[PDB]
Amino acid sequence: GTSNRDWWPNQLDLSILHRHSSLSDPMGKDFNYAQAFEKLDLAAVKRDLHALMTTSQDWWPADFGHYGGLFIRMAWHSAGTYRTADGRGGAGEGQQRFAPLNSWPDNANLDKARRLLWPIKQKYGRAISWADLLILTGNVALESMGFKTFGFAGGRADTWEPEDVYWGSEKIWLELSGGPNSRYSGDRQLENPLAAVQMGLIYVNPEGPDGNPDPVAAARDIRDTFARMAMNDEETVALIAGGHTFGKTHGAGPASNVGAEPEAAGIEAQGLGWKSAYRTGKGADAITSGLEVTWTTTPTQWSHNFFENLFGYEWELTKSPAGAHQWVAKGADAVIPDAFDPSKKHRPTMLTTDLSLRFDPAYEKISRRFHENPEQFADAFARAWFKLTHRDMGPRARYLGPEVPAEVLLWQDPIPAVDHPLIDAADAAELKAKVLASGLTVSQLVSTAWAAASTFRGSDKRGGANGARIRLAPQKDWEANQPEQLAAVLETLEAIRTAFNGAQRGGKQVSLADLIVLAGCAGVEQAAKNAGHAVTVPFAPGRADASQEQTDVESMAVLEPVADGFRNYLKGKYRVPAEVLLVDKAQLLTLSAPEMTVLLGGLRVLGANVGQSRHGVFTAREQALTNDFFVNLLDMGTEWKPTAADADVFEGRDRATGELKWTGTRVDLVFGSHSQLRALAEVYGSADAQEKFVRDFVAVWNKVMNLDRFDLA
Amino acid sequence: GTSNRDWWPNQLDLSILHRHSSLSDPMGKDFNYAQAFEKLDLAAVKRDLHALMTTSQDWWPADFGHYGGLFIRMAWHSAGTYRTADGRGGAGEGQQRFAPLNSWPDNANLDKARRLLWPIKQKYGRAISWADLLILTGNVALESMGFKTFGFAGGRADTWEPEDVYWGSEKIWLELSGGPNSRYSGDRQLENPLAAVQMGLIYVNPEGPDGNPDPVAAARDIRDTFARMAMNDEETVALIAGGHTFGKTHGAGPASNVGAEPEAAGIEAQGLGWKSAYRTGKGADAITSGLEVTWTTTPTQWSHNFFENLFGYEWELTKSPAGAHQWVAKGADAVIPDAFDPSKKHRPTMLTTDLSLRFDPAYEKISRRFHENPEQFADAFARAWFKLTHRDMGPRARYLGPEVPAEVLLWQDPIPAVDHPLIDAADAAELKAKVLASGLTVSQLVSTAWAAASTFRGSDKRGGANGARIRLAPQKDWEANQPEQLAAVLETLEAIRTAFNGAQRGGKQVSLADLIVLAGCAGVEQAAKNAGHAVTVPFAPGRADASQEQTDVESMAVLEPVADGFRNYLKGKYRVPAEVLLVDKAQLLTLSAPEMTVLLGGLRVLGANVGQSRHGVFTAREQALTNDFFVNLLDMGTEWKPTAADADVFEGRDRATGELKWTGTRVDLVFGSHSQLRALAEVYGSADAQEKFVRDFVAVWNKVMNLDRFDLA
Ligand code: HEM
Ligand code: HEM
Ligand SMILES: [Cl-]
Ligand SMILES: [Cl-]
Ligand code: NA
Ligand code: NA
Repeated sequence: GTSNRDWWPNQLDLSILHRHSSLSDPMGKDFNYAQAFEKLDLAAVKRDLHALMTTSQDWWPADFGHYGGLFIRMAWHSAGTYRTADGRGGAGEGQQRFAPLNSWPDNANLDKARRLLWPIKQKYGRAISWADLLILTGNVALESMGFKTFGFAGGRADTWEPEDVYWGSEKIWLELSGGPNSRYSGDRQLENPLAAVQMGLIYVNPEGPDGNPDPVAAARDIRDTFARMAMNDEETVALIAGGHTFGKTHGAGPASNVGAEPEAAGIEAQGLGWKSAYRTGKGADAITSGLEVTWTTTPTQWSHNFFENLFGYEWELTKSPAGAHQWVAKGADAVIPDAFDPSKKHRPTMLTTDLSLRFDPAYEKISRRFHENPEQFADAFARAWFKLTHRDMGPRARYLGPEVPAEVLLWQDPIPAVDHPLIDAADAAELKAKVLASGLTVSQLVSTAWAAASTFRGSDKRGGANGARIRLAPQKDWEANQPEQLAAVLETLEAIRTAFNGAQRGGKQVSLADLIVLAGCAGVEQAAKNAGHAVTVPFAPGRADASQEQTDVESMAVLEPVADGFRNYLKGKYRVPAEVLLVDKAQLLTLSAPEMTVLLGGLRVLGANVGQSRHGVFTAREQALTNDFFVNLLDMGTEWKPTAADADVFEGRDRATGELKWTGTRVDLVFGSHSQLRALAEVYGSADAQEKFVRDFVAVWNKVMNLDRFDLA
Repeated sequence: GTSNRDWWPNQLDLSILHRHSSLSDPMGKDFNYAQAFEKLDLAAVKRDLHALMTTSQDWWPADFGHYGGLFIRMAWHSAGTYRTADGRGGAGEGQQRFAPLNSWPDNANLDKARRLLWPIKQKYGRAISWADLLILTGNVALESMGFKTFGFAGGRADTWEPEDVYWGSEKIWLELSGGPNSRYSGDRQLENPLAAVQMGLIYVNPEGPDGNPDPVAAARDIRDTFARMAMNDEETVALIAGGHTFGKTHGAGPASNVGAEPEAAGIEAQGLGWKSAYRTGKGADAITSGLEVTWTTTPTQWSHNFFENLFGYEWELTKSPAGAHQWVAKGADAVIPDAFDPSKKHRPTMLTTDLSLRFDPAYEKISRRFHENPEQFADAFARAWFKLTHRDMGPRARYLGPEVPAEVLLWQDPIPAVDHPLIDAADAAELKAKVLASGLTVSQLVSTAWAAASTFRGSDKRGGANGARIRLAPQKDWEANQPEQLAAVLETLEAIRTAFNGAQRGGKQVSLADLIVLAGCAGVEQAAKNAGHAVTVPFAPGRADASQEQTDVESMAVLEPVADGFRNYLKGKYRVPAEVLLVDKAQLLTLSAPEMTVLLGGLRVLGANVGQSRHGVFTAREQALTNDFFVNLLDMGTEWKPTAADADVFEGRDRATGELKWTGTRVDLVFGSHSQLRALAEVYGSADAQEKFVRDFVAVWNKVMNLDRFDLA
């Protein structure tokens, strides 16, 4: 069946803006997962998970009689798709159970792990999500094996279809670099937003870069990919050594024995894959990665044996039974237990990437410190495991249940508690009147609140207006935020705040975070008045101001917009057409196609463009809230052509006279070109639509202002 | 960006079940198009359209100063995608303005036609849909040129994204037959459900079959394609001759002058396409099909000059300026006017397909009759034009506005008016108790109501339980409906009806259509009671009973189910896997993936399978409404394998003992295989789900029972 995607493979794709439809969701529209979880007997779940650890099934027998290692890998893989570039991937939506991740080569036999959890999932139902269960099971496996976790939060709601994530352009699983769709260029530079070295891997190749077993060069890939998953050197070494304190790899025979991944298998496989023709196909005969390594002398118990072995032997390159590169300890005794036969023992072995922890000079110092001070190792691993598995959960207000750690961590972008009465409706009206009497314009008010609130992304629930981080490094210096203009707006708002607060009794005060948003609202109200309409913009107080010391400047840098079509901003020239980047931004903001359309049209006419560009400002009453953008964009009296200087800028000329009327970018004109977007523009550009446009704009504005308000949720 | 579709190109596609999401729709969730349309000043819209017909724009100058011909073609193309096999295509959703239809080669330059209508669309806004406007504009063009139309109904609500229709497998626009993706096999047999001879055409090739200019062979393709669009010989001749009474074709220069279709054009083209480098690129220089034919001496006025010319001359094969085959009248005077230069005149010309009307012997008799009696021609054309443009609108209750024809047509599957008081809630309870006391079983009641209601398709809004046509030819004899069993159920229900009706006062009575549905509701209530649950199934009376004389048996044939996964029924062996045919059926019934899942699971355990098959009946309490289907399907203690006799049947055996537990088809087992469907099955298979399962089943049952109840809209 030939599709639109076949005929027009480069056309913009809007279906990413309608994932999460209530059509695909089997739960009612009223279903609230937080409420269901808050009633779960989490202790009873943990008991059942503890019992499962040593209840082996014959269809996938447990190594050493304990599934703990398999479950820790399962949980680590669930979390470990996360990229800081866009916040996509991670454990927070339980995407491992959907395509493509359910069938990535690095997730081989994790299908079996998930199937082992079905009885517990079934027993507790909607009160524990898959997303939550995968992480909890990891935690319980650590606890069962003697490792004390830092804590656990529930609240990851299940999703019901695959997310549309760009995982790379390769058309071959695991393709080595330098191919026609290479994710690498120059001096081994991995393309943004990717955070893995080959298609279908979590981070790096365990044999070494493109299969070359050099631990020093592997270290480099490790450092790069883990950084792109938010982990520094200390966290990286704690995580790899911590994880590889447990379990084993599986490579008992050649990989050609292993069949179709889950999405390719026959219907009788009932959702599982990688069925193996090698001997029994499972347990002692299991093939997963092709490597055959067991790290420690007690694979089912926490120990300090990983670094004892790593440092205590010299290592020799060898091949697994499947042909994969790995390392064996020179002249060692057979001290490592077999997973199934008590009469067999094996020599200590390591992956190339394990040897990275010793042969990379910066890692070596941390590894040695961990070897000498195992308590520091244990604490760092517990902290990093918590971060890894919670990284995409958003503000602390979303964390549920009785095991949430009390300690506030820098990486959580923490927001101070509010400890004073909030402003009421009379106070809000007063503050808005002061904002308007100060001289701040519609365009300054709208631009500043947009800048503050539009850093939110729904992928990892970072960003937004709460915190007033727009006043701090690095947001106050971002080019998209117009630093000089921003400084002047914030100075006026700070004076308004200080005066209001000094005049109060009873300890009432307004935060700068709330005042930025409230001022934006006054600007939209003023804009509506300029167009002759009476409009009230909703506003919810309660934001607090975070400090500079609560704001990790390096972690904040990935939220910088390099493309924001809502302000007609592009920081440089890119591979990706500007309209593709607009739809990507709309997705992160959680907007539908109609919301994206109304929002952009209104922002153009309010003066939200960076640098006061005229591009797309298709109105003769700028700073008035009208549907002019749509009426003028759709006017057939105007003809459009790319400019000589720049093919991404267009001139719109009167068709009869030739006179220049407007200019726009690709972000502006795609609303007059794409057939679905132009259908949306037509609604808002019709003669009966002025009121609908205002209403719908105010709604989406308010939506964006509240994206991070999980304290109200 | 590599996608799931790239990695697993043959995996089932569920996204067809979630078009029409409220995410993509810009109108509020409360927007009711019928209400908006009913207040439109339709007379004022027709006046504006009338003025438009002679107001030429320089970007697309009007032939002969009159846009009427172009707008007729536009409206005919809007309707003429319709196929009777599935009811897909047609004008009823305004899909011509979306991909792919907006960019089909046969819709070349209809983008200009739609753009000419934007000012009127903009003026009237949401009170007239694009879908309605396209057809109305065709009508007004006919009227302005002296043709009396049969009427017009509004009510086609706009859609906001492309429908996913199978239009064929070719990867090249207009590919000639016999390629690697040939839509032809055998003795020129066109594959179901297609209704055109080449990808991107409306019906046939105007040069002749695969471009061979033989009018006799072309007649064959015409007859075949038109029949697949529900038009017999009489209607076909009326339509082609009627349309070709007006306007002209466009082929002033070689086709290689013409650029990118709209979906491939640059952004500056603002949604138009086919920009031409030939001379001015428009008007006198226009190129559309590459043919250059003007059929009549008054291309802007209704006449009987098409048949005068067809029969009054002999015809010679010739080539247009673009190289296309066409026909010119041997030795005729230049009597046909030029579209732009009053000083030029041309000879009469014809398409190969026009000559079909004369050289096919069956067409010739009709064409002669129409030539001799042009009043008969006019009436036939008006009736056919009404049918063509309304064929997918569904029951007469959906027809809006003041120009709806009063004559009831057999093709409308008409339903008699109700002229008596309806049963009330107490009556419905009494009738249900009588149905259950008669001895009819849960399985008979469910099966019979399913058979009656499930003929509905949302594509053209034909079918459903209204009318009680299940008791008539041909439905009563369809294999899926189990004719002997059906006859026995109907006999009992008719006696119940006769006794209830005879006992009433005051004219109150119950139709057999309503009693079939009500009995099915009693069966579902009894099934819930058998499982230990008291529920009431909603029921809305008001259906009526149509007669055999009001039922066109040949037109009803395309509604026969040859694949009904909901009854585990496949009438023969097909190309298409049975699970693909299930999702196709779900789409026609307007179900989401969750609705499809619940509905199938419930029907299995209620005994709805054809022939009392055990396949998928995964319960030991058949006729009780439980979630047993899902609990047993998902039980990992069972292992499944295809049988030796049949690869499409599977045995489910105890994993430990090998004992046979169940059998099922691909339709049953897909719910345990497909990653998104298994996630849905898990919800309904969980321990907390029995009440959700019953509630959701009752709701989808009721939805299916009411699919054709546009009387209650
Ligand atoms: C550079 C990073 C890493 C690489 C290249 C890597 C590679 C692998 C490979 C190839 C396996 C064998 C899969 C199999 O054949 O069954 C595996 C197993 C495992 N990894 Fe990692 N790993 C990495 C980091 C991690 C981290 C961060 C954790 C957890 C905190 C982790 C925990 C595990 C565990 C528990 C297993 C054993 C599974 C079992 O017993 O079935 N690894 N690792
Ligand atoms: C065998 C069936 C049909 C064939 C092959 C066919 C073919 C065509 C072709 C090739 C053109 C020229 C497109 C261009 O270059 O501008 C055209 C024009 C036209 N056709 Fe048809 N036609 C068919 C049936 C119909 C029917 C059923 C109607 C309406 C009842 C219709 C009405 C028209 C009109 C009005 C035009 C003139 C367009 C203008 O003036 O711009 N045709 N036809
Ligand atoms: Cl994601
Ligand atoms: Cl359709
Ligand atoms: Na994420
Ligand atoms: Na249709």
